[PDB]
Amino acid sequence: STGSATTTPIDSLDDAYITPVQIGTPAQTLNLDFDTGSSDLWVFSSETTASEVDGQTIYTPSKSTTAKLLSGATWSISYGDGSSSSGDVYTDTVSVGGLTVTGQAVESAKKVSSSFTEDSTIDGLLGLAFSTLNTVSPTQQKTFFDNAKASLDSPVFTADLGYHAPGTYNFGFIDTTAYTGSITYTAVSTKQGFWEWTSTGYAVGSGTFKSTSIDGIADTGTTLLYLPATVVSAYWAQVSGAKSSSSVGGYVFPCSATLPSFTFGVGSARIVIPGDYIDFGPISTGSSSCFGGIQSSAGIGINIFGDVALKAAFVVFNGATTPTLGFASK
Repeated sequence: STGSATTTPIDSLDDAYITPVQIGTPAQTLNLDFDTGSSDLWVFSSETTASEVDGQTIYTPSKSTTAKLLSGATWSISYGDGSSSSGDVYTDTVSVGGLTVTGQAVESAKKVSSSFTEDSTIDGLLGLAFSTLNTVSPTQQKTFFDNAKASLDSPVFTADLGYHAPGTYNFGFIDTTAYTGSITYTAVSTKQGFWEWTSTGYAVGSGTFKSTSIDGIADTGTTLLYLPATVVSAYWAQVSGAKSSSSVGGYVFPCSATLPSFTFGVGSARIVIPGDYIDFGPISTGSSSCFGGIQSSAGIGINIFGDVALKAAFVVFNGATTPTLGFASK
């Protein structure tokens, strides 16, 4: 089997991407944030604290003839940005882009933090990291990909995020029309539960390539590119007036600037992030100070190849017995 779904930015900055997902019978369609940096599929629901729902579409298990309470199971998660959610668990039928999993753990939110409530466009998350990170207790549950893997034509999914535009998540096949040149594959460590790999280095604009190992995760659920402070300093030094602001919470730059591109290495291959991708606009409405899309990972504990990086490429998440990652230009 295969599946193919379109993923759409939630706003003009590509702050996140939502993908429609069919849950239950009859289908309830929710727009979920496909997150290769976590491993829970959780949704706003009929069980969510009423004061914590503000415009999201909710999953109502009682209206699904295929929903079954997973007795005794609970979940609770906190993300790197400080947001959180928790609740109980059902199993139900979940389809993505024509690909169907029966008995998928659907985690129903009883509580969500303000950042989720405040984002009306995201109805939940669909985790695509390794199932070892799934928070369901006392019986850990598998991701959608993990459940579908054996039935897929090929045990892979791919991420093709758009810049200021829709893109695609495919399951079970590699669309050879969706990228240019060849896909370069690189090793993955699953030891932290992430799609963790090592970039071979970087360049700033038309500058020379610096060969250096940068360990990080391919994370569709993070907006920006988080890299070591040395790398990030070298980038923003090429932007007149750019500075790191503790009050804002990272590098800002004059909105009048033209940003240089940023290249990262995948083995011997190179992915170029155009400068435009690194502009996340005024820090506040009407400001001439703009927020940078490349930020320091110091204090995060890990480097994150977030959407800023990933949207510049066609990315293969290969879930073979020995997982790997593939990157192509597009």
